[PDB]
Amino acid sequence: KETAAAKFERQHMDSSTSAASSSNYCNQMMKSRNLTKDRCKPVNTFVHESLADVQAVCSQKNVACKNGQTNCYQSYSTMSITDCRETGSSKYPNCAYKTTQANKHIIVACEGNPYVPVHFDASV
Ligand SMILES: Nc1ncnc2c1ncn2[C@@H]1O[C@H](COP(=O)(O)OP(=O)(O)O[C@H]2C[C@H](n3ccc(=O)[nH]c3=O)O[C@@H]2CO)[C@@H](O)[C@H]1O
Repeated sequence: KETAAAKFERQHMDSSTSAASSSNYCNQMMKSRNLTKDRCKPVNTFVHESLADVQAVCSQKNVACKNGQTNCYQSYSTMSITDCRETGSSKYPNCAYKTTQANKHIIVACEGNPYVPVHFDASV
């Protein structure tokens, strides 16, 4: 089916905007991208920069992955991001999220050939 690269774009990419859309961006975005279908995805990050800018991060600052792997990279520049965190009040299937806009360095895990992002590890 959909490649790991493809999944990363659907789960974390959103160039169409510049900042945290609205207070209900995560509620909408999380639902639109299919991350609340089988269970309220607890935490998810959408990045607002060109696909090219994000792909570029795979050749930037090599840093250790949270899982101990060495295939993670941190962006030299900060990027516009929107963090989506599940509210406690949240209730499957009515997954609810808090929306937080920030400008930070992202850390992603890359794999394959081409060497592209397949996992969002962290923002710092
Ligand atoms: N070093 C590495 N560590 C982990 N996985 C690695 C890897 N290198 C490659 N892979 C591969 O990527 C696939 C997709 O990764 P995930 O299933 O974690 O999907 P998300 O990033 O959407 O889901 C993750 C990231 C997201 N998250 C976490 C923190 C945050 O700031 N933002 C955010 O979006 O929350 C979820 C849990 O933390 C894996 O199956 C694996 O094969």
